[PDB]
Amino acid sequence: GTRPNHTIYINNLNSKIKKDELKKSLHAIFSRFGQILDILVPRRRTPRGQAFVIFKEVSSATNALRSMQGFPFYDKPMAIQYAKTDR
RNA sequence: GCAGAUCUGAGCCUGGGAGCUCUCUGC
Ligand SMILES: [Mg+2]
Ligand SMILES: [Mg+2]
Repeated sequence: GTRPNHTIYINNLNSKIKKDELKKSLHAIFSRFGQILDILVPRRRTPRGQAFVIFKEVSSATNALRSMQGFPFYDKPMAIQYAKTDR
């Protein structure tokens, strides 16, 4: 179970992309919904196509989730959820 | 300790990946 907050968690991402390019791409797509504070691509033992996007306002996160839910991104559909704990 | 680093460092856990530890670099 989750509830809305500033951050959104995205998995099922193209792991063949460089971490740098993935950040710049996510910023260009999601910044349309509002102001972004930071994008976090954590380092894991294996590439698992995970990323976080932290907006300044929750409204930006709610609209970003609904809109890009399942929308293609680098030939793969995005699975988006809310973050467990606020950032 | 903070920050970063492996489809281009590594051992585990998991076996339907929001997990643990180590190592390297900078401070
Ligand atoms: Mg597995
Ligand atoms: Mg050290």
